[PDB]
Amino acid sequence: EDPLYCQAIGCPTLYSEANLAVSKECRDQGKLGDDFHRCCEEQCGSTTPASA
Repeated sequence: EDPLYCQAIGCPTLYSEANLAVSKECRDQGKLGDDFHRCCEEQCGSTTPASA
């Protein structure tokens, strides 16, 4: 009916090709609750290379 995908501040916009890959990972985890924010900010888009 209505596909639930991410639309966060930095991360790719809702109807972009890169969004389907990152938003589908967060949609599969859980269902409807907390996940989406911490999974769309943790898996956002362009990650910076840094070994902590």
